[PDB]
Amino acid sequence: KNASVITVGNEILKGRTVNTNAAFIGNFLTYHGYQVRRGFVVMDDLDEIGWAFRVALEVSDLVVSSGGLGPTFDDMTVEGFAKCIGQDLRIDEDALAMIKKKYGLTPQRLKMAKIPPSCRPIENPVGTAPGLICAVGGKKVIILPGVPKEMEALLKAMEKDIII
Amino acid sequence: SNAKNASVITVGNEILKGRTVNTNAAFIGNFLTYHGYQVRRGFVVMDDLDEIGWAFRVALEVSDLVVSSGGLGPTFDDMTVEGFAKCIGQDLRIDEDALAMIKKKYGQADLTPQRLKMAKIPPSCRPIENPVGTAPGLICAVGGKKVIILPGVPKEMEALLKAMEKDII
Repeated sequence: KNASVITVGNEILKGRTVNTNAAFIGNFLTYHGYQVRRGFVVMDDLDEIGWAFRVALEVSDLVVSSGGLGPTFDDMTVEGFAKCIGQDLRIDEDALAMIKKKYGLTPQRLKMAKIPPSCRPIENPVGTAPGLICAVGGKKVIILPGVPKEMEALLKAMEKDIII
Repeated sequence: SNAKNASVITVGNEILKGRTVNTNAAFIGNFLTYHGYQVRRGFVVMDDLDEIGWAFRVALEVSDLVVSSGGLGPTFDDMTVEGFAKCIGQDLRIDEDALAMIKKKYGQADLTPQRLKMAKIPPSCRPIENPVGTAPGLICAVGGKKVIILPGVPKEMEALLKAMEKDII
């Protein structure tokens, strides 16, 4: 199988931060028997993100993204994904319950529970933003936070969804 | 409109596979940012003609300055120049200055095929001297857009990018 990796974040493009997430993702996917075909790095911009998901989906069976998931309005990954697949976001009650725990919540916080119907939320064992696994036809998309420790914990949590 | 937009391309299976981290893309991103560009998209692709061609074409669609590193070197696996030529519709021809540069570096009249091929360039490009390693860089013009094609060895990539800074201002 083929996989593609997406990195969402202006700080990566500007070289403020070395893209360690893409290396961890690529190595994890390669270890599991995937050909990692392409890497896309895009701005926090919902149309740029939508474009990357669309091309990634065309050339692979599995697409993994990191970045653009927090409570900030710079976090546009899920929206970009939803625009790509042509589905509205809905506040998910399961995600909402996850968020509530973490906090004991404003619009920017509530935003983190909004997902397309195509996605299942995966609880974040380290931070706040749930990961997403989505089905787009027979293909799979995994959407991860940008914080390395969260990304790593979540991707390992999702191994059985990855194993070929 | 794409005037202050730049894109970065990294070519190399080992980067995709996460065997090495992409430090070149960080250095290029920071260099371009430092000179007032907006770095719009980053592409990482395999050592593969069609994939390399894809990345350059998309990069050129969204930016007026495109900088690539990787896939320049004395091995058949180093395919970046050829991928670039194919994607702009040009043929490679031996550049005699480039060829002379190379023979001097190797102190040998008789290069292997993989070494000789480092002098093969499309007409839209000029070679840039690599004082550190053996593969020349290339600066190319595609209409009013510019394309800088660099070795993937960080010390060489950084040396050549710095030597090109007056083309970048």
